[PDB]
Amino acid sequence: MNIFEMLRIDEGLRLKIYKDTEGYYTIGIGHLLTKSPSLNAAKSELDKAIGRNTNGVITKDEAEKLFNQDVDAAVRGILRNAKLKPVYDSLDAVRRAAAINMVFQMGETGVAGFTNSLRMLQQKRWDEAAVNLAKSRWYNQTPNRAKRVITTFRTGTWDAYKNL
Repeated sequence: MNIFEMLRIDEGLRLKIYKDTEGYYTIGIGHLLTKSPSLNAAKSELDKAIGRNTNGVITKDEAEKLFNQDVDAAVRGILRNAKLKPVYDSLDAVRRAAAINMVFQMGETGVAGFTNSLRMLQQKRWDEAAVNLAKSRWYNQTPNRAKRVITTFRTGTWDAYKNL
């Protein structure tokens, strides 16, 4: 298991434009295109992302290319953020993966829940951190996905992803 396999489990893979859990146009492995309700606007973003005039449809290779870019962007975002970087630096590699997930193209709710856990996480108060995140808005919206990520923070193991 690793961050790529982890997010592949949590986001799935779809090669045609679809709507994410918040109703936003998305493609591939959870690549958010736009928050606009316009499918045309979504298609425009897709073409710009891929570098060709698509039919709202991409290849698996293209989906994986975007995915790698998005994983990079998440790590970049963490390292450039004054609040996230020290917590990330303080974590082991398994828990780092959980952080990458929480900031992987999530709503505001994902950022807020993880941001509230930052303190307890840096202190390595794992059960307390887990509870804090469990009571977030993120968890309310996606108990299943959030539970897996929280279990990863709580245990520093891949146990929540091993049956998957």
